[PDB]
Amino acid sequence: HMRVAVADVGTNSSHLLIAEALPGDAGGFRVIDTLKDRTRLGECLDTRGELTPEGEERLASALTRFRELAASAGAGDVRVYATSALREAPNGAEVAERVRQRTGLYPAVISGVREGELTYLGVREAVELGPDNVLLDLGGGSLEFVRGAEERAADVLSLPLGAIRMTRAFPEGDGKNAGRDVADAVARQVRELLRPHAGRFAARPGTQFFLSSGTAEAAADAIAQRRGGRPAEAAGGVNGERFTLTELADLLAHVARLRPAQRARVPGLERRGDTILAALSVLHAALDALGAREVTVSEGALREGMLIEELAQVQTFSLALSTRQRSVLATAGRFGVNLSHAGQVAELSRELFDRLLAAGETFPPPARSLLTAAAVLHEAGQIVRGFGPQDIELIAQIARYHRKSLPKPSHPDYVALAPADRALVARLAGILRVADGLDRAHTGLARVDDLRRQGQGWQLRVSGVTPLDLAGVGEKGDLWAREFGPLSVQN
Ligand SMILES: [Mg+2]
Repeated sequence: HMRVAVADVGTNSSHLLIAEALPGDAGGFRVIDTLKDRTRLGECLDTRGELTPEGEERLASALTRFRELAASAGAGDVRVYATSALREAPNGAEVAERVRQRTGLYPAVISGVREGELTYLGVREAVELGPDNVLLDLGGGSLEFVRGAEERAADVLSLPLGAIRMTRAFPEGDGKNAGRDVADAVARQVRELLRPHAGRFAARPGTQFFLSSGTAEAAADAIAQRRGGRPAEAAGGVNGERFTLTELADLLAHVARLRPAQRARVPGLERRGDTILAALSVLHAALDALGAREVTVSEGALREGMLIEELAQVQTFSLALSTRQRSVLATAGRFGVNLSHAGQVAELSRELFDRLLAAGETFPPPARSLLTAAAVLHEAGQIVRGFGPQDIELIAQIARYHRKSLPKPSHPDYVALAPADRALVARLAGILRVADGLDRAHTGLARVDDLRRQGQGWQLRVSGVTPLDLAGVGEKGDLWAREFGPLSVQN
């Protein structure tokens, strides 16, 4: 069964999940392995918010450990999403490309809203959600608020209220009440930024509140040990633990009275003494402003959401395919290709093909089928079932197109298709290269919004793309330009 590796790069730490899909095409997975790396990019940002070469080194090291664990488990490629620290760094795009060059993995920045939607799915995989749920996810950089029902987020708000960010924003003095003063000021900042949107996430009869990520997990462990319990490692973690806003307030008042070095010795807060005071003030102030009385902590988060969405995309693509095209996908899988990438390239290829047809481009009847198959097979190294021998030669020549044919036209075994077929191969290859460029970062997120004639050329509007995707289209769209005319890409 399919083995998949997903990872997220946050502000305090990075996380990897390796899992195997469950039989029945039902969108489920079994966990194989998990890893956390204390990357702490938020402590590697200069005054303008740029990630330093030290943070780049810590990023590359995390992604190298991740890539080795995935390879060690047969997972193959690792999809990597990145949140607040890379998102906000003026040099974020340049840093992500440099890290790809050093590790092979590309940390693709996602929006706060998509971060929230995916985190909620991970929470859904770990704890019991009801008809009306509010999730708070506090990281080092940002705080997401998410409201939804039993299956997915309906509303997401992202605010710059992260724990690292707030610790650095409100430097602590050395007085007796210096801790309380930090806690009060952080809470005022929380209310100031949350007041205009709080109604969207406020408690109503029956609302359940949930918390994810490291601060909340540390708070749950520390609160349970204050109730008389053992360290969270017994009971298998803190997943599904509940605590009250009163227990949180009491933990916060205790932390506030201690100096930073004593905070590291509070049970359950041992690995978070430096940011924990501001982090607990954020959670208390935000929950209090929404009227929450009790929370449930979830160990599921962003990486579990990425896995669900990836399996969902793959299995939805596979389900709607014809029997013949499904056998191509199974063949490609046996060739060890990445099925998430192949499905996305084929869906993007169909989208571009269909718009060209709408704008009056002419194609022969089997063109869409040939393009789909070559899109699924494009990364099979072995090959450079419902298809006749001509169609399979066409597919192979589309999948491995080059301007200089590896075998010279005079070389024995050179395969010279008829002129109409030569023309078809290049046009469809030109589409396939543009689609491949749109999933260069392996995010599965790109979408075609519009494709229109622009003089003797074309204008393409896309969403869900990274800087790496946009550059891929520029580099690989030369063939499109030679066959369809100049192509400009937007958004
Ligand atoms: Mg590709």
